Amino acid sequence: MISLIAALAVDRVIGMENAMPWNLPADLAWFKRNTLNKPVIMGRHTWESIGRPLPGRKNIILSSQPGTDDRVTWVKSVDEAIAACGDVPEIMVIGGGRVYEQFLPKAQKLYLTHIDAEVEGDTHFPDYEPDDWESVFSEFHDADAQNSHSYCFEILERR
Ligand SMILES: NC(=O)c1ccc[n+]([C@@H]2O[C@H](COP(=O)([O-])OP(=O)(O)OC[C@H]3O[C@@H](n4cnc5c(N)ncnc54)[C@H](OP(=O)(O)O)[C@@H]3O)[C@@H](O)[C@H]2O)c1
Ligand SMILES: Nc1nc(=O)c2nc(CNc3ccc(C(=O)N[C@@H](CCC(=O)O)C(=O)O)cc3)cnc2[nH]1
Ligand SMILES: [Mn+2]
Ligand SMILES: [Mn+2]
Ligand SMILES: [Mn+2]
Ligand SMILES: [Mn+2]
Repeated sequence: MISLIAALAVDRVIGMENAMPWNLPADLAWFKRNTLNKPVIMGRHTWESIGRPLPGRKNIILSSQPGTDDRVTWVKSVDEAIAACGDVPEIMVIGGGRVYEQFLPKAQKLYLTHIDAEVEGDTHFPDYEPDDWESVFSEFHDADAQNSHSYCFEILERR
């Protein structure tokens, strides 16, 4: 099974200038909780944005060019990325925009954080078709001293 996990600001913005400008520790904790001990697939720009391997996960990087770091696994196509995960229950696709576009048609589950924040951005999560997806979990949180925006954690499963 393939799942996508992402945090979306208003208008499905996910990034600006190869960064995420907000800081929501509770959402990073949710990301870790849902990805630990699973393979994670990311594109090269997201690898550079994170800037180091994510511990406790098999890190697989998509790039058309040869890899430059043997602490992670480098692959050259979608099918190779999936194969490099092996026989696991759940593969997590962690972006960015271009990568999410390619894996969306293959995904059964979306783990989305909707952040109440207006962000100028240059990268968006794919327009997906709402009729294709059933919301199976949602949990809203108001802003607090550690998290400066309200946010909603949602899990959607392909109908
Ligand atoms: N809010 C969130 O949840 C979230 C999550 C992830 C990322 N982001 C943000 O998203 C932005 C990065 O997204 P992006 O769309 O610019 O880039 P991306 O999807 O991370 O990376 C694109 C790169 O991945 C490689 N690639 C993708 N598909 C490939 C394929 N089928 N075969 C071979 N290589 C392939 C290519 O690398 P080469 O050029 O080397 O061939 C391509 O240039 C940043 O702002 C980041 O902060 C946000
Ligand atoms: N829900 C969600 N939120 C995000 O912010 C997110 N970001 C990315 C891409 N960017 C990043 C940037 C940093 C880390 C990161 O350092 N994660 C640590 C958390 C511990 C910490 O630095 O506080 C990790 O171990 O996963 C992960 C993804 C991909 N999917 C996401 N999904
Ligand atoms: Mn091929
Ligand atoms: Mn197999
Ligand atoms: Mn949203
Ligand atoms: Mn806000």
